[PDB]
Amino acid sequence: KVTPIVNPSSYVCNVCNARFSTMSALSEHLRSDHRPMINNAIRSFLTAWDDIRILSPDVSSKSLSAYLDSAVANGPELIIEDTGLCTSFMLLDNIPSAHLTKELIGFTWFMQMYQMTPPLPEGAVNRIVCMTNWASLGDEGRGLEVRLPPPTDSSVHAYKTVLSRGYIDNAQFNPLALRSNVLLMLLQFTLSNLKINKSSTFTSDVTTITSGRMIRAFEGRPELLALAYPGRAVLPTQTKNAQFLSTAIADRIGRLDRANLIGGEVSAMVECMELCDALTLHIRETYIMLLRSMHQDPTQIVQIVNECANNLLNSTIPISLRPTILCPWFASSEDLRLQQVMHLVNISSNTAAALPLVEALSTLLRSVTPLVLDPTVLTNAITTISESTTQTISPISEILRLLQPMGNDYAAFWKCIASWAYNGLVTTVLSEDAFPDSSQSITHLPSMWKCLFLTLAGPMTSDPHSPVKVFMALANLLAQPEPIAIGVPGMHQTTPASQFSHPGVWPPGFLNPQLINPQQAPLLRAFAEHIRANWPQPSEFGYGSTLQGSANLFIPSNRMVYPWPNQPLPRLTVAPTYDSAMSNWISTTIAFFIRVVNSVNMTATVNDLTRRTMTGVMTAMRQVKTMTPFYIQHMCPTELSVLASVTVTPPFQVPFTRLVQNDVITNVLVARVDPAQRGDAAVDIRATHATFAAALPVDPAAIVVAMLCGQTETNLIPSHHYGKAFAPLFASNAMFTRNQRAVITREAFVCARSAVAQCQDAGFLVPRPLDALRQFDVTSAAAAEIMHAVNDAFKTAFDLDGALLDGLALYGDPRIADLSAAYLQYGGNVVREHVPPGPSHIHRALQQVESTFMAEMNLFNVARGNLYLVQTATNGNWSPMAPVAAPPFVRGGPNVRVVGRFGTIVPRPNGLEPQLIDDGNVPRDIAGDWVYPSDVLQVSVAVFRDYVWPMVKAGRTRVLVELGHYVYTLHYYDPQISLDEAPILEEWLSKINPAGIPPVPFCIPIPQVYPCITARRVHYAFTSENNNDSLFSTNAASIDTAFGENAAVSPLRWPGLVDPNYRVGTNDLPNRITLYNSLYRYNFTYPTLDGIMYVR
Amino acid sequence: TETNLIPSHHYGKAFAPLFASNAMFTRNQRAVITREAFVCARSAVAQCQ
Amino acid sequence: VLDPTVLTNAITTISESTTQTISPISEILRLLQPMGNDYAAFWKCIASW
Ligand SMILES: [Zn+2]
Repeated sequence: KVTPIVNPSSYVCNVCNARFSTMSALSEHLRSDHRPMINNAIRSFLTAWDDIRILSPDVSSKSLSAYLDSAVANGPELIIEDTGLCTSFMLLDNIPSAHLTKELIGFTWFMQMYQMTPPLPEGAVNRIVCMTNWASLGDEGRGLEVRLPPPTDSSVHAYKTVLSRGYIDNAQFNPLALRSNVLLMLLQFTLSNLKINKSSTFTSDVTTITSGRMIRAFEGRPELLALAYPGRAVLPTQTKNAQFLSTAIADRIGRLDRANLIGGEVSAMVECMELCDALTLHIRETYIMLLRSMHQDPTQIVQIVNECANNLLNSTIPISLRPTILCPWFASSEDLRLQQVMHLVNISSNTAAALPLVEALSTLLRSVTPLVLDPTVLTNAITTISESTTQTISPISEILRLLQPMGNDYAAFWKCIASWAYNGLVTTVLSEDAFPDSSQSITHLPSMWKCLFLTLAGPMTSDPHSPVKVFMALANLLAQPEPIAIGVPGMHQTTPASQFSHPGVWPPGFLNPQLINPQQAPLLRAFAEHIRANWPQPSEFGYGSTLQGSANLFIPSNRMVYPWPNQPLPRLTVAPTYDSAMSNWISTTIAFFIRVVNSVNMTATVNDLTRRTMTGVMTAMRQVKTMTPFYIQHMCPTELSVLASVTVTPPFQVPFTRLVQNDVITNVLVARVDPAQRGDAAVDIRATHATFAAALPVDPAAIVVAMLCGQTETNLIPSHHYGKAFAPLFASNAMFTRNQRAVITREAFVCARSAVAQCQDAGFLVPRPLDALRQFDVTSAAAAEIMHAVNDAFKTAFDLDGALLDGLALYGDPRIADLSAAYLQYGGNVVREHVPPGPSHIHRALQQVESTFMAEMNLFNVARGNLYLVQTATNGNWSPMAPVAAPPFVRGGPNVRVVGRFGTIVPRPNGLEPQLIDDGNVPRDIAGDWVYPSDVLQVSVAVFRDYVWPMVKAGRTRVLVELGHYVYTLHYYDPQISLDEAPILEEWLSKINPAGIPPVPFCIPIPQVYPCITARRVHYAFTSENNNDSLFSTNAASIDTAFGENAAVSPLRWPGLVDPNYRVGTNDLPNRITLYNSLYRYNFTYPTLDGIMYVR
Repeated sequence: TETNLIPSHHYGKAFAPLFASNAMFTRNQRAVITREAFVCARSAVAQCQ
Repeated sequence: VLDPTVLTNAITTISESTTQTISPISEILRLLQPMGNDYAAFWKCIASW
């Protein structure tokens, strides 16, 4: 059938044959027929339901925080431009004058009569309503917006954004969570409005209206050209707009100073005057000021890329001029720290998080390395030692059994290297199944060669208890010949060398080898002499660039500690040398186990000819010319300096420790909550912070193959081989993605911990401009909805996909959001290097919006001041929003009475009037002046409507409704027709719950153009404070308003258009908002790294 | 606790069925009967001995 | 209301619960076992005061 063109005028219920004029009437009556205990959950499911809103503070996604390599790899949208004009307030016409009942020729004049669109609205009520981006034709709008309906509508769905869905129904707003809902709208006002002002095109005004002024050329959209420029209005008749637009100064339009640089090239920054509020323009200019803060000039970003690549990459920049080159990619060193902790807060602090993170290096580490493992060399070094085959036990064959993995299993060496950048999260542990057991002796031959493989692979693994496990695995293995004293009791010498993972059970002989007697244990003192002398020195090196900064927390910035005494990278042909600390470590173990093999204990048991075989194997193993001693000292610290800034996470390091008892890093700790707000400032740091329990069981048999048998191509130039391998992973700007992440991680963190502490009472040191507003629910789960919604907005406005700000509610109390980090040493070093947020920009922007919200609350459909309910039966002008008289009966005045907490009428017998309990718990009579608090009237509303509200209609009492700030809904009527406000105002009383109130129905007459006869009418509701701050013009198309107020267009809104004393560049911004300002548009080109530099 | 909790409205909505019950009033009526049944029974075993 | 999911999200991240890890963890997995009569041992312990 044919599709319908118009909605049905009558809606059917089909249950009962009931006609409905409105679908909203059918929406309630179908809901009415659904309604014991069963129908209440059915009615509430249709009551508090809506999913059409963007923000979901009530949907608490449990453990959504999960770090991903692709989550940071998507950068946030920062460069969103605004080709249109940057105002947030459209001049909305509520009541056109065509809706006026009496119409005579010539009283009202329309521009539509002359085939022309008006610059200013033309009706009988013109409000200034907050509708963001109504004129913004910029590319790819910010997602979230706020679009308030005019005051004739309900205008409460913009104020149910948090703490309001399940608690109050649709027709109400929650006044005890009002400061939350208003401020979260202002965040939605700000982040919807973080655009870049872009100059479109500028033609000369060829026509006679301004005669040559460089007009904004809205080419394809003339319906916005007339609205951009009120100065180019045609003023045919004496419209009341034409009364105002006659005062428009002629040269306040178009561009003034095009700051161009290069002839032919697009200009840098024009300076034009057009229609814009003073508030959006402040949000735009602080966004460029944000966007310059991560900009660096191209002479300095080539120093960053070369220092990030350690100056072995061929990146050249042209030396010339480049006009418009915003390349915004540079978070400071402070902001990278704030993301790095936020990286560690999102993750699970077990081994489920570092184990993705190590192989992120180790995949790229094996991709670029020149070190080619080839285990044939150490095989050919051992199988070419001579052994008589007549023996029962072969020391050649019984150690290649303990040497070969079946697969490759050689990337575990490269995971062992890649864990050095991540020793804060994970500590690689010697694999417990590779320790020799506490059953076999030193005469048992494969048990000894395990202890060689542990001692060689000792300094590779980053566990702080590695050398005590190396020392004990031999001290276990010769407990019968050489006994010593082992620490506290319960840990004996035959404890199987894996349970010595605590610093308290290091033996005293290992700390001081003088405590081991050479006359008792000569072979075991010399192994304590071995480890304390030859264990490598924990050196350090730099990475990244000092200009960019780094996400180091405990290491000083742009540095990395390293468990080996490194040397800089050579650029000539390299050869395996024995000057390394590796070769110092390797040769002295073999020099120690040639002593153990040729000791007295092995002499009595092991045959002398097969003892020469073991000596011959290790001396062959010592003389294997392998490149890994040169590699770990020279070539490997270069690529751990390079890959530390191209992997998705910067290295989180904790300083290494060579055998110091008091400097063993027992725990590495990061908290989500500072110990000052909760009373935990003096307790142990393990109770205040969360700890990273991660470990990797590195197999030592695969390390010794990798360590003692590793070679490289003969003609290797290590600058060339690193310069060729690192080139595909610096050509893109994707390296700078985490800098764009870290600022948005900052700007969301500062603004969320503000928005929580704004809604608390005196939380962190944040300024509180909205503290006049009502906020009662300050609990954890209330503030959990606030931070989750701010998180829901920064993930929407910058439309990213990572996990920022999640996991700050892991413990469940985001009222205390402070990021700290620490590590405890066994001596009791309690470092606590905690990181505050940086000097953010959007937190300065929201703070300015909140300050200028308070001066113009009425502009956002929120009235301030109390509420008056007196019977005012008048005939003339009636202005509830602007009470021209003095506000009667202020609180505490002459015999004005304040109701106590219950709102309790006591009944009196035998014709006596019912008394009302006041604040002093005294029943006082109804007739008189009363003040009701808002919360008393929320629970006494049936007692109000039945006992003291009919006393208001009789005019014998007057009730003040004391409440701070409130959403108002205006109602209009033809004043020629009679009206009584009580059917309009009892509908307000009929929906006041104990949970929330509806917006307040003020009745206002439409201002008439004729001096017409007016009906006597009775009004009840009006306000005390002047709340008429959103009325733009009382009546526009008419020549003159007659009956209503003569509220013409205020020139205070427009200094930039009508004031001769207006200087370019001024605003009264904490006060009222100027709607026509001078500004700056931009023409930034957005180069890639190919547009900056050239990389071969 | 509840994500929208006011301790004044919740305790009023919770204690409201509790005061409609006459357990405050049955407690006093069973106590005055027990005492009258105590004294009549304390002396009924004391007069027989 | 008594909902352990704030604890349970905070405690399942830092736990491991693998076959080489059950022997320390298994006492507090019994804590996380959600089979309970809406935590009657708590409110019975208040009511005994
Ligand atoms: Zn029906």
